[PDB]
Amino acid sequence: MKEVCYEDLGCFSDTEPWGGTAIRPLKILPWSPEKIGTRFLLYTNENPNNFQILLLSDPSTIEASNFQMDRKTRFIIHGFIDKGDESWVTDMCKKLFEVEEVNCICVDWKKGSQATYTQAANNVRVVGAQVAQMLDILLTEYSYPPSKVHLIGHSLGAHVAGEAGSKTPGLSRITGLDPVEASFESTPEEVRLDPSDADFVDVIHTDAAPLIPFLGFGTNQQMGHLDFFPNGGESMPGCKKNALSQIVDLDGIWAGTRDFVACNHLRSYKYYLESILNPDGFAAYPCTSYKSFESDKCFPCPDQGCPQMGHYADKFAGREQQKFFLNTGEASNFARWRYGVSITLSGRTATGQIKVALFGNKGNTHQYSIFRGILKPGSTHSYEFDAKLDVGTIDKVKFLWNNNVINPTLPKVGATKITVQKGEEKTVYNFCSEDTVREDTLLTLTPCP
Ligand SMILES: [Ca+2]
Ligand SMILES: [Ca+2]
Ligand SMILES: [Ca+2]
Ligand code: NA
Ligand code: NA
Ligand code: NA
Repeated sequence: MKEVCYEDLGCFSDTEPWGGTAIRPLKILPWSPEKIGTRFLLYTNENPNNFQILLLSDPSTIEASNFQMDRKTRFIIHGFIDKGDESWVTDMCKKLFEVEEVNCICVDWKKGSQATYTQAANNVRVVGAQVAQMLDILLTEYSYPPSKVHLIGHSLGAHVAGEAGSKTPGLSRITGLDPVEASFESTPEEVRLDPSDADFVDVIHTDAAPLIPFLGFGTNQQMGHLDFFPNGGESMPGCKKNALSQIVDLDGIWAGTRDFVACNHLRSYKYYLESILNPDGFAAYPCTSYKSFESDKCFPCPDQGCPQMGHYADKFAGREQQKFFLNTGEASNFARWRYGVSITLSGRTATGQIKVALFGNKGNTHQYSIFRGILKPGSTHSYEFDAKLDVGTIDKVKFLWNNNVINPTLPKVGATKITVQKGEEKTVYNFCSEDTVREDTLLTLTPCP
């Protein structure tokens, strides 16, 4: 039925798949560039704290700025912004300056996102068009190719990045940080982020439960070459859950007039932030499901290795669409390292919990529980746990068993053998002992002869 056209951006109609569909019933036209007020704010290593404005209307502003033609460029695009953390975008720039020389462009479209939800969702079309226009200006006027460019889009910004990429042949990367479900999940490739929008698309899922009734803002749909579901993708450690409701006031939530626990939705960028300075902190394991992963079915890493979730995901060698699982901490440091162990019991039959700690040249882990029940000699129990550090080369391990019941005859349990497997290392470590220990007492095992 209807169409609106904007200088240099083309036309936008309120037709399917944009409007009048089951997923997007309302026929909506995007707001004008003038009403959206998109700004391109450049930060560089040399101007890390204060921005330089880049203008679509005046391409020579690029030349005037400290934009470097021999550095890579990352655009960082917001979506939902929580009242108490407006500066994550510029925090991300500063984190990148710690590891690399880069042009950091923060795309501010707040006025465009300050709408009803469904208006904001359509306004994505124009903002994406604008980012694409910037990439064309760089290519044509500055001979600066989109192969040097990475779009990082959070929330609604993920689909803005998607739109930019679809109009930009040769764009090297998009990261979608918890792309939103509402008005995008299950829509055609045109409408949303999808793997064709760049050469490499990686997506982090952190609030992926259905919007109704669970209030998960993110999507569970695979939208990248690599889709990561830390902690299962739906509920993050350290984050409070939203209350279940058959009524969702999207307009209210998006406006900030109605209560919403944004934690899960925000974690996607928090994990990304941390990954920049922890290039091995977020190894992720290919698996069919989180349940399978937690059942110790998807460990260790395949022959070609595990991808890192986050900044170093583009380093990953063995790439159709692949689903990856991992666990993170509940707070900073979020980084974790997964280990798998098998303990072969010795001594006498008892009842309790068996724990192990790993000791290496880089440090040692806390004690992790492996099994709790009847402890019979000769039996093997195996388990996988996510520890807070890479211990390096493991020199020794400590075993302990405990229960919470009085055992009058003071039984002793040991381990004849403990095998340890690190996620990313091919070598298994074997530790041995002839000894047994009293309850709640550390037995040290050294390498097997
Ligand atoms: Ca797309
Ligand atoms: Ca005890
Ligand atoms: Ca006891
Ligand atoms: Na310059
Ligand atoms: Na273009
Ligand atoms: Na959802």
